[PDB]
Amino acid sequence: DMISAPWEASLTQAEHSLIFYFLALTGSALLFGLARTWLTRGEVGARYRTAVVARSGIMIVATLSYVFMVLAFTSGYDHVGSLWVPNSEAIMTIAPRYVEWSIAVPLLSIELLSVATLSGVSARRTRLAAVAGAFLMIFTGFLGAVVIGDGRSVGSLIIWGAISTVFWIITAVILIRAIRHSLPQLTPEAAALLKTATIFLMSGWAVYPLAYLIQILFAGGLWTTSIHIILCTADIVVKLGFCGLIHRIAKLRTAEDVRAGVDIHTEAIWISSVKQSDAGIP
Amino acid sequence: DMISAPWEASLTQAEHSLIFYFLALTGSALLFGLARTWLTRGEVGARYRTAVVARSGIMIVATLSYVFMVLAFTSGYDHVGSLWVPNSEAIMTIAPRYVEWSIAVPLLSIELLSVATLSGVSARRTRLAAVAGAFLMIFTGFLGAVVIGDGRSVGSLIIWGAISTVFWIITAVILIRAIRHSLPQLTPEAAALLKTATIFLMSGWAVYPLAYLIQILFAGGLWTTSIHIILCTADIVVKLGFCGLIHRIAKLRTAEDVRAGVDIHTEAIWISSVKQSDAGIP
Amino acid sequence: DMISAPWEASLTQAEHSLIFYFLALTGSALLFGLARTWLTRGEVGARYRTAVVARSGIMIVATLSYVFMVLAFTSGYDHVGSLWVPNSEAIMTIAPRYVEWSIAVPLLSIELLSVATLSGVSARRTRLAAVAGAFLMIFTGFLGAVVIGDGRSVGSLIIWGAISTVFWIITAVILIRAIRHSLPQLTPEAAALLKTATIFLMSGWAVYPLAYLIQILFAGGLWTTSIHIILCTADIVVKLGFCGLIHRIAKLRTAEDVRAGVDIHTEAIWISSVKQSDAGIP
Amino acid sequence: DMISAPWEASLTQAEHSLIFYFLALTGSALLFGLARTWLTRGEVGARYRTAVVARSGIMIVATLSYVFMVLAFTSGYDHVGSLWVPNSEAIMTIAPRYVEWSIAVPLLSIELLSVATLSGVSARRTRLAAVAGAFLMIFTGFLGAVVIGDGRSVGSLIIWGAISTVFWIITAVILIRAIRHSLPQLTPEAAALLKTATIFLMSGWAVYPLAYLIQILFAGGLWTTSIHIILCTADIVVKLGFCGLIHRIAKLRTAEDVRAGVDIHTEAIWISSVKQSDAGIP
Amino acid sequence: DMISAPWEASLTQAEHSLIFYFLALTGSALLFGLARTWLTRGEVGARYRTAVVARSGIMIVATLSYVFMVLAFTSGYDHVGSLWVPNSEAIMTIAPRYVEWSIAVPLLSIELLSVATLSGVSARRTRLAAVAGAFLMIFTGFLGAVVIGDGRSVGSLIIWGAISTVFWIITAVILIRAIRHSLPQLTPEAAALLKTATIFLMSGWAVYPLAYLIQILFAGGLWTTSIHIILCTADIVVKLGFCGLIHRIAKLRTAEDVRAGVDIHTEAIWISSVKQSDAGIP
Ligand SMILES: *C/C=C(C)/C=C/C=C(C)/C=C/C1=C(C)CCCC1(C)C
Ligand SMILES: *C/C=C(C)/C=C/C=C(C)/C=C/C1=C(C)CCCC1(C)C
Ligand SMILES: *C/C=C(C)/C=C/C=C(C)/C=C/C1=C(C)CCCC1(C)C
Ligand SMILES: *C/C=C(C)/C=C/C=C(C)/C=C/C1=C(C)CCCC1(C)C
Ligand SMILES: *C/C=C(C)/C=C/C=C(C)/C=C/C1=C(C)CCCC1(C)C
Ligand SMILES: CCCCCCCCCCCCCCCCCCCC
Ligand SMILES: CCCCCCCCCCCCCCCCCCCC
Ligand SMILES: CCCCCCCCCCCCCCCCCCCC
Ligand SMILES: CCCCCCCCCCCCCCCCCCCC
Ligand SMILES: CCCCCCCCCCCCCCCCCCCC
Repeated sequence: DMISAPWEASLTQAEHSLIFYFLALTGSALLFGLARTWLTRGEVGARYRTAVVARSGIMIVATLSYVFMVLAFTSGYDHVGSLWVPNSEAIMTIAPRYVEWSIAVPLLSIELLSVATLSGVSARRTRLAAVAGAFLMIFTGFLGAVVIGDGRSVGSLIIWGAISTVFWIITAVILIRAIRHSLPQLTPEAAALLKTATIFLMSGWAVYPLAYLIQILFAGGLWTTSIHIILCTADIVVKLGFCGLIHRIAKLRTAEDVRAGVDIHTEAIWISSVKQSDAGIP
Repeated sequence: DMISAPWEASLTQAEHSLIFYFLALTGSALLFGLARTWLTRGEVGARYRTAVVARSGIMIVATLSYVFMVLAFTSGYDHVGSLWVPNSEAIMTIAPRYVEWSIAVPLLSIELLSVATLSGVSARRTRLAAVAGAFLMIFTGFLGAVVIGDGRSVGSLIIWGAISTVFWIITAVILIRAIRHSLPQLTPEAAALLKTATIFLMSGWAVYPLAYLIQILFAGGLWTTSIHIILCTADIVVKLGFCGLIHRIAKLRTAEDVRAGVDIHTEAIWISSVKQSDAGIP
Repeated sequence: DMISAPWEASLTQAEHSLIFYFLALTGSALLFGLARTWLTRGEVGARYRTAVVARSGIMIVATLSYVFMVLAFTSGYDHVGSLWVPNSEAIMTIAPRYVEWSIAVPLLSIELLSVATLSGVSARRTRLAAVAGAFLMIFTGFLGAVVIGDGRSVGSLIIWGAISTVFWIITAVILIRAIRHSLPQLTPEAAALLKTATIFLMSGWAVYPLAYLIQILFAGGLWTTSIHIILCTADIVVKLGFCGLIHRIAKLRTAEDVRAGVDIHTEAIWISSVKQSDAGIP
Repeated sequence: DMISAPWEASLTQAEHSLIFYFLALTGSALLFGLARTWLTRGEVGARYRTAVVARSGIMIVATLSYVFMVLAFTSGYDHVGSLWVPNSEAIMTIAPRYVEWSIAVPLLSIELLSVATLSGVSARRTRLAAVAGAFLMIFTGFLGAVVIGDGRSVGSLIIWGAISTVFWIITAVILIRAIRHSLPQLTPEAAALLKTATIFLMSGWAVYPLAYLIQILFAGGLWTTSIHIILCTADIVVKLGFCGLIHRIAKLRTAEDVRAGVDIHTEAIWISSVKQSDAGIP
Repeated sequence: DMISAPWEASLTQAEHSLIFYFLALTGSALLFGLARTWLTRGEVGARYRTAVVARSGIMIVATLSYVFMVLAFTSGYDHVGSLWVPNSEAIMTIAPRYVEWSIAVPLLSIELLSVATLSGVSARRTRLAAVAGAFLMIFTGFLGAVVIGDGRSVGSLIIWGAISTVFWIITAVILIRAIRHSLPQLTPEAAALLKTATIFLMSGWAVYPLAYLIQILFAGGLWTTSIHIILCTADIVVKLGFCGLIHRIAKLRTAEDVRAGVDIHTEAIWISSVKQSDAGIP
């Protein structure tokens, strides 16, 4: 069974217009997200600076991917009638997403565990197992979706989606176990937010496999547009939504540390115009 | 009734020259606005850092859009006589504006509410209703103006302008209610400036729908030029004018907090060579 | 009377080489000027931070314009014999200058008034009158030089130069009145430097109208080269020379404020390896 | 004996896809690595700031090389059937690696010796011998692999690989001697990590010569793909793995200095959510 | 007597490969040098901040020039057989160097005088004479080498080299006199380093005129390659070697000032893992 790849469909001008929009909306939102990360980096204590580093990495790699894609889009389709017709650079409108996810899904795992209560070498061994399962999941997906079969083979897609799903269940179990172990050792206020943030990240991961099933089941400029919109939208919701959630946890944990004397922070911490902690001096 | 889209008009060299000017004037002004935002970010306390983050995002997304547009303009028209003739990349001189507004109008709502006296989860639920109504207004506009009909249909434009207008009235009501609730809980000096800043943002929003009515009613290189100039000018006035207004409120609220002992600020605050507050140490 | 526009002259290879040099020399010098602005931004107190912001804006807009121009130059002329022959993008070697001046001449006015002793219904009202007269002068010049007539009409150039000159006399009067009112309220040392800096900015503004009279009076690759060199040279002298002068005034005014207890500064201020003020703590 | 150069092989679309992936994965990972370096630069004391400077240089030069390569890849192969066929810009997909290594292998030597206990002019003379042996090793490799013979000659490759190997043994001896001399003068905790970091850097250097032996022994799109993947993977593991290891040593040495009174640090140092040292004031 | 210009010669693939390498090696090294400058800018006191500003300017202008050149190189030669054949953009592989030197040689003069013991107006008048003699030397060189005969005339080259040499002797005398006057007023340790740094800068200036004599005396792809390699190598040695030397002097002078109470520095100064001065508070 051969399917057409998502980049092998001619777009109606509406579709072509919608895909440029969402691609550029995403790059823009993630460049705002990068600026926000840099501007708010001093709200978090050095105990939790990994949260900022992961988030910065998520936003830079994603911005780059979406920039490349938007430029690839300009160069990858040619108007030949009422339709936009894909050329050889149209695969570059879809494939960079797997590059972005290959860095970013690992980095999201790291960000979540940044604000969890795992310490030392135990915190560095869960962190490796998660970065491995997460990269493997994306890379086995890229294999089905792009490499083996050319994205045109149903058996490839199903075998490499099924392998990717096993790495998903593994990463997810590793992460959920680590949050379940942390929540008792956190404060009630932090524990509630971390539980929510885990549900949000784990749920957002579900959306992505849906764009893979479309590629398996349906082809057309409709389905190419659907794919782009689903994935753009998910990237925005996850890489802007989840990354404020973890910043608020890191702020709150920093503040709790300031109140306990565990550390000092140079600025007051505000979360929603409520002061959490005062400025102090070394 | 079919209209020609704004990007489907040949430009006289005067028009072509005027459009490059205004497009480049806007990108330049917004890149200055970005530098100003970064340079003055320490004048505001951490309670009000969202104002800076929103403003930074407004300036980065807008600078990008205007850069893309200026380069699209170079590539989207070809001199064939005394006229510049639109090619397939001429829609890229008009469409990126809807991408910019899709981030920026939401971010302006956030910036205004940043310096208002709404706190906690109530401040995070007005903030979502406003970001929703604001994005929806732009996206329903992009649909009429670019996507459905190809920007060539009067019925599309009227239906999607009318939907966009409802989202406008909603966002505006949400925001005005929130400012009306805040002003009593602010100092007389801050309340006066926030009232002014609300009138300025709400009024500047009115200008934009006028460029949509032109596209409905009039076509030619005259009207394409008018559109570009109106929108460029509005972007400059709003994204440079309004964004100094909110920075002055945030400064003044920071200073009032410094005088009340609510927080400390590392530098003195000056507003117009009058000192508002002194430097202090944690 | 029709003249050839400056971008409508074929260049001898010497001229082509000289114009690339000066264009690239200017972009380079202004990128150094931008780095210097950022590196020295903490030498000035927050009372005088507008000086830094204006200067930063002058250097960013100018660097961009000169970059665009240098790339436009590479793509705007084609070697066809011993001569370089202008194409349709050769106007892009001359027109971006009016975009740069449109931001930068307003910003220079702001920078000069930054270190002057005005406030309230002038600090912000003289600043608007000056930004208006300054932008108007450039925009009326762009009209004669580029837009109306295509830069090929003597009557256009003379009418729009004459209008531009009235906006020049107005801006200049506004600025000179404001400096004359300030000098008595400054210290003898600051007053002397501000007088010098006013003479330098006002004098450098004179040079620019000379490139406009050349375009009126003379055409050839000689005169195109003369124009580029005069304007490049003026940009370097004014945007690097004047912008150190205002930084030294802001430093000295900061230091005087530190000695008077009007404010504190975190670092010592040195002007020419002579210490003006010591470091202090909030 | 003539071999085909690695850039002289037509790629199957799978191979073409795999090479874009790994090239873009590497550029992305190194741009994250650059952001991490900048964000964490204040965790290390000024005694050890060379570690940060070297690392920053490693990440910037590498990011540039991989960017250039990814763009060269887009422009250096053309789809002519089921195969991607190399042009004259395909050598630009392989040759920039030798530019990156020419800066980065010297910089890695400097980074390792940054956290070792060599001081003064003895520390500046081992540092030069290492930078020399390291640059020479890459440059003699570039000669065999690219310059002399065109990368198509076995005798060239073997003579210049053999010379490169001698510079490898020399650099390695210099570095290992310097670490062996340092470990007794370090704390047990730092000494253990530096021993590990030396083994990791020295071992990662071994991988690179394997891509050279492939070019000698095997040609095809298989072997071109193998080369890219091996080298991309090694770059990621070494330039992200090793550069966290040296940062942790610098942190720990900074902390030990803080506890001994040798210096003060403005922030607390955390290594794996365990506090090493407290914040202090001059 | 007509010579071929350096950009006229067809390159063998070895030469073409060697020139790309060295051009890219230089851009890379200077971009590392820029990052190092920014990272180490706080090691120097505000009395000596000009050293950092000059150095930053040297690294930015040079990085830009070398980037432009590397891209011009990709576009300025076309493979037509076993040879790479120059087009009209090949002069852009050689001419940007004169732009870089025009900023950078003036800036090097400023950097050397930054750490010398000249103060006030006397320091500002030697600084102008040096910036003039230095710019004039490069500009008179660009005239012989590029502009007057197209770089194809021996009489031009000899007359403009001879003029350039007089500006060299003048600048050098000005600078050496100023160092000779400073050394008695410096500490023995600083005086020794400044003497060395003067010899290093003055000696590195000698190398550059050798690439000019080659252009006069010899033409071929051999001699074009020689030119590029000599100049790249000199740029690396001078703009990375000399710029660490002046930073070490500025550090040491800062430290001496800290020990004398002349100023305070927020961080300890280390030079080669030996502490020069402690951190202090305003
Ligand atoms: C910000 C980016 C995120 C969180 C992307 C996540 C992507 C996934 C969780 C993808 C999962 C996949 C499967 C488990 C099925 C096969 C294909 C994949 C790679 C889309
Ligand atoms: C800085 C950008 C701003 C504030 C842009 C604002 C744009 C609008 C308020 C647009 C409104 C529209 C309507 C209500 C009618 C339909 C078309 C729109 C999208 C232009
Ligand atoms: C850094 C840029 C500067 C200070 C440029 C200044 C430009 C002017 C003062 C131009 C003046 C003009 C006239 C008064 C005559 C008509 C033409 C103009 C625009 C060149
Ligand atoms: C981050 C980059 C690294 C550490 C690259 C290292 C590269 C080498 C150690 C290469 C060694 C080579 C030989 C000794 C054999 C000849 C060819 C070389 C240059 C690949
Ligand atoms: C970092 C760049 C440096 C220090 C370049 C220096 C260049 C010179 C000292 C060039 C001198 C020349 C002469 C005196 C002879 C004529 C040609 C020149 C411009 C190469
Ligand atoms: C801190 C973590 C940041 C994200 C790192 C992402 C992981 C990168 C992994 C590199 C590649 C792994 C090796 C894959 C080799 C595949 C060979 C078979 C291809 C058919
Ligand atoms: C801090 C808040 C930042 C706000 C950024 C601006 C808003 C982000 C863009 C939201 C994207 C939503 C996408 C909706 C999908 C619609 C699909 C319809 C298909 C016809
Ligand atoms: C403090 C910030 C200073 C920024 C300086 C730049 C100001 C730009 C002002 C733009 C105003 C545009 C006016 C539009 C008029 C359109 C008329 C067209 C007639 C053909
Ligand atoms: C601070 C560490 C910097 C690391 C990068 C080191 C770069 C050194 C470059 C030196 C270049 C030497 C070239 C000599 C001439 C080569 C002759 C080639 C003949 C075929
Ligand atoms: C702080 C120093 C930075 C470097 C200064 C570089 C710029 C120096 C001035 C450039 C302009 C000189 C004017 C020369 C005009 C020549 C006209 C005749 C051409 C044939």
